[PDB]
Amino acid sequence: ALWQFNGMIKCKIPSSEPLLDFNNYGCYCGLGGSGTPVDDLDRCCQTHENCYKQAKKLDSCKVLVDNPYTNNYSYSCSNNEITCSSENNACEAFICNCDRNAAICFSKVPYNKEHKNLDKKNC
Amino acid sequence: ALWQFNGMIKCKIPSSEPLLDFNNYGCYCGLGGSGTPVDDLDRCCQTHENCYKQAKKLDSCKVLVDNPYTNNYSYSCSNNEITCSSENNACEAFICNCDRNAAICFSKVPYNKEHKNLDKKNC
Ligand SMILES: [Ca+2]
Ligand SMILES: [Ca+2]
Repeated sequence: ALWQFNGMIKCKIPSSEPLLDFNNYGCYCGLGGSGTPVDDLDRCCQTHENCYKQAKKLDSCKVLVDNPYTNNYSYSCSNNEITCSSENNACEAFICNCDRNAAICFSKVPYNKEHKNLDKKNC
Repeated sequence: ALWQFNGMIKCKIPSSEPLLDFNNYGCYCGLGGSGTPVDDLDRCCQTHENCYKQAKKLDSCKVLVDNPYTNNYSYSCSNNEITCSSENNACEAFICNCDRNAAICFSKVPYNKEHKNLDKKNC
């Protein structure tokens, strides 16, 4: 769920408020997204979306009435490391990995303030 | 919460249904408890209770209206290992450790069927 994702990002980037810093960044970070990613951080978001798009094409995921961001799952943050729990059933397990990969991607790429809130006439 | 505890025990003892196998075992496993533990597994439960009793004596724990078994926290089970997440605030962090220690204790002691449901006239 959105909330586990926010914590995963803070697990990796302890100094940020992910809901503020990465929201509406580029053509992909935040709600919706189109066009060509503007940078690599924007590319982490595009991949993240494709991963959620894939989750949706799984017979295991077509049971929960809730969205990937409403689909809670369990993980832990320990020594700045993310671990998706084995108690997660198939679908939750797929979403957890999608969020874990994105959180890690965010922490490995440059963040360009000059792309914050981005004029969506560039996407 | 009770539910995270059940999973922690299954994380360590993959073959059991903790709510069935360890419920009402001895003088301490299950609801309430008094007397002298009947065996070591019963002693894991007594310790577990004392840990919850300690949790209650913490200024951090006197905010949540819910019980230690209603007090959800987050952890993950990975390769039969339990990790209490750093996203847990102080109180949840204390309960998580109490449950983790008990789950591990259960998995290291003998289980005597001859103590299942135990006549509470022996406690
Ligand atoms: Ca998006
Ligand atoms: Ca008890």
